[PDB]
Amino acid sequence: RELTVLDLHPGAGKTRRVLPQLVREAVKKRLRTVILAPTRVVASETYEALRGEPIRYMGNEIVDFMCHSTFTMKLLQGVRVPNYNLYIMDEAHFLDPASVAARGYIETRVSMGDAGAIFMTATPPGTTEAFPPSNSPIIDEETRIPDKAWNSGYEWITEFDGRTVWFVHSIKQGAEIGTCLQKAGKKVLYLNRKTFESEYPKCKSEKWDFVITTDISEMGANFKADRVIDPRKTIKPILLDGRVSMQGPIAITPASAAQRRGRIGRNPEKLGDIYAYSGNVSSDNEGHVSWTEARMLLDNVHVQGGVVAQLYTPEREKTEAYEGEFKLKTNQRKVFSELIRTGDLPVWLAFQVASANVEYHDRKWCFDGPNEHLLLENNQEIEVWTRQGQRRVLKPRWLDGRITSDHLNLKSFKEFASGKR
Repeated sequence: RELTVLDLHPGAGKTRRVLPQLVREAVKKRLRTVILAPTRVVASETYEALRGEPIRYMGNEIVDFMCHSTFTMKLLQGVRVPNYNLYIMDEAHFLDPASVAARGYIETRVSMGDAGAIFMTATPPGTTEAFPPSNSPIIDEETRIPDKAWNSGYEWITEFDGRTVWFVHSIKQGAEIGTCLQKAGKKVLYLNRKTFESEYPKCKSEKWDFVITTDISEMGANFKADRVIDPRKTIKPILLDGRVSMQGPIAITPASAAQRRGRIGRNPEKLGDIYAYSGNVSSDNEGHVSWTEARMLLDNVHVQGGVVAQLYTPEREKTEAYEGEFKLKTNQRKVFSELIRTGDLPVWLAFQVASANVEYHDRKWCFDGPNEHLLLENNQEIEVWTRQGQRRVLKPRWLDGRITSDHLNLKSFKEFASGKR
């Protein structure tokens, strides 16, 4: 029947209260259901909250449970996914192309009449509120926030008795800020897409003063913190002139701001929680590669009894691609899939390689581009050594700035260019 959007503000208990109720009534109604979590960690949390329920986390059960990206990857690979009666997407505002594509596929199943769906998020796609409601009042304090280490000033930061979550725009900025705080005698934990599963439980088991986080904490983290610091900055990949550039620091979206702020004001009985922020929010993200990558995915997903899925309705404005534009042949699509799935390449990059008819195992495109595509890190070229042991610098045929945007991406691309995966 329905695509229901339920806008539960942060702390409303989507996962702990609402979702278990929804799963109970889906089981009672004998609805074949999937629950889509944005991340593995959220998935694990959600599984706990749903103990006692007949859930298959990816005897007999009618309710499945997996990540957004697992879901659309299965669709990309042509491995059969059930004709679900009910799709529940948690954190349905997530902007990763895999989530955006999943949204579009699901609205297509609902529109075809195969299923109902529920999209759960504090900040629904199309809505624009940066100061949503909270369990407890939040003090919004517009202020001056350092973008680098400081020798003096900003005493409001260090003269504070409680726990602060500080959102930075990169691992590198987080390193410079956290060390400055450690120098000032503060106990600090660092959270990024890598270090999360080791350092996140330490938010509980350990005493701390500051958590320095990337946008990884934007969904996926219950802190018992007293303050959030948010300069509202991100670095985003932009498509222009047949290449992807990292641009920033630039303003985050209202949805991200709301989620950052939403880390606090979640205990009804505790009043002094503070949101310390600067800068404005922006919806002008049409240049973001994400929207194109979502189409590259959706153009390569078969829908039984249908045609190419369009993006979720309020997100269709974000791209001008015609449908089927990024459609690949069978073998090319196979290469595209694995370049993303196993190679860990960004979607846009995986698309250029595959559509050029390069085989998965053939990594010469990583070295034989034009001189203008020489990759640099700390202002220097990157010497690699291939499987045969070859003196080659990184210089890809297609330039995606994400290769060198941080050390995790570069290490991963170096391994790929070497023929490791």
